[PDB]
Amino acid sequence: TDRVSVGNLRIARVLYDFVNNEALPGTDIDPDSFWAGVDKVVADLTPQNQALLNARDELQAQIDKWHRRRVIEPIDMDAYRQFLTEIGYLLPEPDDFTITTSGVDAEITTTAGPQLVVPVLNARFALNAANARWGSLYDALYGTDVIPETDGAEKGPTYNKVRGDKVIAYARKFLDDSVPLSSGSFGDATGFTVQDGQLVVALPDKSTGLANPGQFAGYTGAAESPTSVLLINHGLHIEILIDPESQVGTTDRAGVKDVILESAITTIMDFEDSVAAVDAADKVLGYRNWLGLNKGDLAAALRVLNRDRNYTAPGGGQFTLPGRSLMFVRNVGHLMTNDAIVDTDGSEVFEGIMDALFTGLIAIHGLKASDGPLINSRTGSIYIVKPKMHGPAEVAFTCELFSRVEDVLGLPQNTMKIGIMDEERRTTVNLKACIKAAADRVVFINTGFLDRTGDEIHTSMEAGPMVRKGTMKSQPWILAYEDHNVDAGLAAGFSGRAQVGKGMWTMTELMADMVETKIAQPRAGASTAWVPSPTAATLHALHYHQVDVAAVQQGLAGKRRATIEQLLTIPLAKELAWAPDEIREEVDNNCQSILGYVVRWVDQGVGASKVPDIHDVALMEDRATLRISSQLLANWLRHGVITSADVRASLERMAPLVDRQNADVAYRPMAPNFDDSIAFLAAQELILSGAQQPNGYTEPILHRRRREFKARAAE
Ligand SMILES: O=C(O)/C(O)=C/C(=O)c1ccc2ccccc2c1
Ligand SMILES: [Mg+2]
Ligand SMILES: [Mg+2]
Repeated sequence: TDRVSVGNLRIARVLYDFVNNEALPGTDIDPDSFWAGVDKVVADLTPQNQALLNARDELQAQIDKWHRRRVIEPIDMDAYRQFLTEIGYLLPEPDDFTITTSGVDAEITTTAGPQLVVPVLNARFALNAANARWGSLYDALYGTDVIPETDGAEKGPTYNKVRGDKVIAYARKFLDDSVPLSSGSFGDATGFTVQDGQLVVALPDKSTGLANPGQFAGYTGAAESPTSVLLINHGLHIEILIDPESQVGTTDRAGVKDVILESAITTIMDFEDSVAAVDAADKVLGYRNWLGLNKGDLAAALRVLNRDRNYTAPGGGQFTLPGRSLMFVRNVGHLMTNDAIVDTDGSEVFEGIMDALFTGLIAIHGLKASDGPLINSRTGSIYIVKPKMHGPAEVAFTCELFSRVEDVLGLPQNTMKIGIMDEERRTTVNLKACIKAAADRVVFINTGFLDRTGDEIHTSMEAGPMVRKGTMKSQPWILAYEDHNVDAGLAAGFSGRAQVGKGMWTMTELMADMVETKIAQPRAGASTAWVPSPTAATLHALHYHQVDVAAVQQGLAGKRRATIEQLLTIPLAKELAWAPDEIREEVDNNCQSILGYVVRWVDQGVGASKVPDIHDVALMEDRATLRISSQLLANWLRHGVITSADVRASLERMAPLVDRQNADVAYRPMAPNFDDSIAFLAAQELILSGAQQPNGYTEPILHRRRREFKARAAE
């Protein structure tokens, strides 16, 4: 049946065909040697993979029981800390070291700027994401609420000159702030010229050059009347498009048509928490998109990947700039199996092992010429993000897996670099050892704060009721965790060598708020942080022109700003903390978020969705926010904050609101036949079984229920 026997493996035919016919040709890897490598790697590494997962359960069971046996008041932290040390949860911190990762591209070692995450299963989005290296500041300002729609500046079907003028003014001020003139303002410019390799800006009364002429990077067209002027600030490029004949430029005082920002410097093509992929068919769809990205020929009806950009040097020679975002791929973590391959006993193969083999194989195409130039890493690297690891031994195992894949693929050792997510507590409190375990492969650490919050709730599930979800962002543990991550990175030598990353902005319509708030991340020394869209990448790029991250990192060096005691501060709520109506709001809010995400997950296979919340804020939800919401409610049910009747009532009450919030044409209602809705029952199960899920992970239930929905839709 539908499977191909190779050693101990029974490969789903759709995957077998995909690899042989699409992924392997062009790599010089022998098909029989590849599949023999798969069989061998899977056989050799599956035992340690399973033992690691069992170690998680052993540790969690010990912590569960420890909390249940606590008599004394507030927790004795000294006792808690030595208990975590006794059981091997808290491990010794290694001696200071510097990472040795080599052959890494400048977009990662040096350039500070936005990092975009996109669901790899969506080809149109992945294409737009790869092309997001450059984006229009004007469109990002006009399209969003960064420019208020107040005083006659409202959007309409047709262009609004009042609004367009505010856009232009906003951009002119950005130029003044980023690439200052020697005297005067870009707002008063009437033209641009190059004279003796030097940019000259025409004002009404005089001319002027740059306060720092080094920021002039090039131009297009004739030096005497350029079609564009290219600036650089903090390593990020700014392009002023000069076109007096265009509509916008006809009204502009210097003919400027647009300001283009280097935006998404890197992009993470995601197989994990923003996608729903539960079998071989789903996995192949994403592998195929990843292949089209690396081969350079991905296309949708036609939209294609961009080629590099051509410029004239200030001195008159020619040069070129990367036109695409440098691509990472995020593999799944150590937990799940997938029946795309099963062994002779019918056991599913570990999906993380498969992702390393297949995404690594496909990535070879990005290292070589696309039928023009090489698509991705000019320095020879493959960039893999590995999520949800717990502790240094799990990092060491990921590195061993990459070493074995490199052997199968015939690649140099350490070709496969690792972006480490710091999004589980046992990685947080052992982060230095985790970095050291990958000292010759690591290209970033990143605080995956949403997963980290889920793991915070589950780990201390037995300790008592936790604070409400909105309170987590300001809890002591999470502030220490964010600072602890930057300290570890800089102390391991990340400045100039590897990104220090922070987390995702989820409120896709609140771009004014993002431009106001998200500047805190570069200000905290992060050389990158996550945005959900190309538009958001362009606006987040403003922050890197305001903040000199390299300076910030230099000033943070050698500091030790989080103690182990702060990292271990459990977000327990104080008693009597909430009125009944606050409890009710938190329950309704979490049930609505779960139902809104799960219904598109189970019914349509969408893993990241714009879901409005109880205050009608549009949130771009992924699986990690589902882990938080379900674990919180499970924690509140576990300690008697809420009853089973409250949960069921809230779910039933919020489900028709979700039914209505969708209406779209593919959508099917959950109300009123709740016991007939797989998606409703999945939502219920995520809550009522949440405390029994391993580390609170949602994939076991989501996968099972999505597969169930698939099986019913087929018959
Ligand atoms: O905080 C972590 O745990 C972390 O991993 C978060 C994400 O993965 C994430 C969150 C929101 C998204 C929205 C649109 C596309 C992708 C997304 C990815
Ligand atoms: Mg995560
Ligand atoms: Mg500066």
